[PDB]
Amino acid sequence: GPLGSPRNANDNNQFYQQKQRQALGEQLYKKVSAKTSNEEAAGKITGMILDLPPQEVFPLLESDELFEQHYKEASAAYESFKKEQEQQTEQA
Repeated sequence: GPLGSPRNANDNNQFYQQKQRQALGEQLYKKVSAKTSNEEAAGKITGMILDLPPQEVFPLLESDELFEQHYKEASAAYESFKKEQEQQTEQA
């Protein structure tokens, strides 16, 4: 890394490894939908756990314990939102 590297970058672009950012980040979403492919379900909790930055979320989305806590509060909403989803019911 930038520790033992002779030539250092001029511009500090943190948005370099975008493929990695969405990579582990996607883990946040799939971790929720791990019980179902409910885009409205995991999308609900994902927004809650979306408080952790792209990379800062990686360490969380990879730890079961770290998820349970964060996904905990969001979980309770999981049922309510997935059950009382009277908003996703488009009328004619």
